[PDB]
Amino acid sequence: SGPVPSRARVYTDVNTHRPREYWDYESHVVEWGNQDDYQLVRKLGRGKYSEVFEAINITNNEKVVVKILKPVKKKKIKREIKILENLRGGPNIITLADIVKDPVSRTPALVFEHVNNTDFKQLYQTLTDYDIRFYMYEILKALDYCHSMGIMHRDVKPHNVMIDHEHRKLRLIDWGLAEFYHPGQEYNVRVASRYFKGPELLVDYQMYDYSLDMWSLGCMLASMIFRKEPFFHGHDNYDQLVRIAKVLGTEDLYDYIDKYNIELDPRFNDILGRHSRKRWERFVHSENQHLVSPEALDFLDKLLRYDHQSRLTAREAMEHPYFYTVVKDQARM
Ligand SMILES: Brc1cc2nn[nH]c2cc1Br
Ligand SMILES: Brc1cc2nn[nH]c2cc1Br
Ligand SMILES: [Cl-]
Repeated sequence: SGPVPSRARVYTDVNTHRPREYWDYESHVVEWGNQDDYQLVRKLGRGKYSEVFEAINITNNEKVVVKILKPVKKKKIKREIKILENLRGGPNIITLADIVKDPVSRTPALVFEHVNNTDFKQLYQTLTDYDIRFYMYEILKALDYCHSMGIMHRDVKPHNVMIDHEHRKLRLIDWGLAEFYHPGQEYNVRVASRYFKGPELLVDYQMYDYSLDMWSLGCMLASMIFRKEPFFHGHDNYDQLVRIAKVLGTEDLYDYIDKYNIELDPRFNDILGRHSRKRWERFVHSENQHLVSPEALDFLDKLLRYDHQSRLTAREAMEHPYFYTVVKDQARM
């Protein structure tokens, strides 16, 4: 008949057990601050869909980052605000410091803790084996945390991971696509950037969960250990699934379609073809062999699964052998 329902393996009912006000972001009332407490210093390079600035809080001379919320549904604005407030103080989550409106313009803006504008994309193709493990483990802290708090990020990519490499600090940013997980809810599949979209988004399976973020993490990991940016390099959303099909194989893809009774968009009929599941060794060469190990491949393999239920949870990922020396070293500090 229709698609078969799905529920998250972990943290399934955490928002149900909360008070209504925790997740019911439409009912949130914002005390809007005054943007004249802040003065914009300079525009930060964040691509074409960004109004992000370094600024100075003139009450205490403290550096901050300001994000002007581009015209968008008021629904989205309260959602990002409520998520950031709910996650405030969590491991490697960017800290929302203030919420303000321009007196004249009335345009809302978010004020964050200062970070340097050095994202993971700029660093992540030049890391040692150890540093890939270290920063992957730091990202997993943020993901396990937000998932445990009933929230999925939905836009996990190198550009949304801010790194202070000198201080070995990491912050997960841009919660503008993040959503509260509710069992049985059918979500918008037009989320994330093409190269990091999970198969669920690509085949239009709407009843997804936290596991979406773990596919994204998998693409990031593959990119780093194989030095291939992006790992799945599609021309468009349809070809994106074909790129994945050529690595993961068509057998697991079609079993996944059958398991959830997904109605596959007719454009896929000719382009998917028939492909074996490729061994990861295929991608290893002399310029990346130092980043690739049995532990890394075993870990990667357990992230990049068509079936969202089969993927490691963030906490399961953190327990993998790949991270043992990171866990050991962390206990010593
Ligand atoms: Br300060 C400040 C000045 C602005 N001009 N336009 N948007 C703005 C936001 C802030 Br915060
Ligand atoms: Br830099 C920076 C960029 C962001 N985009 N969305 N939230 C953000 C927070 C910081 Br801090
Ligand atoms: Cl949405």
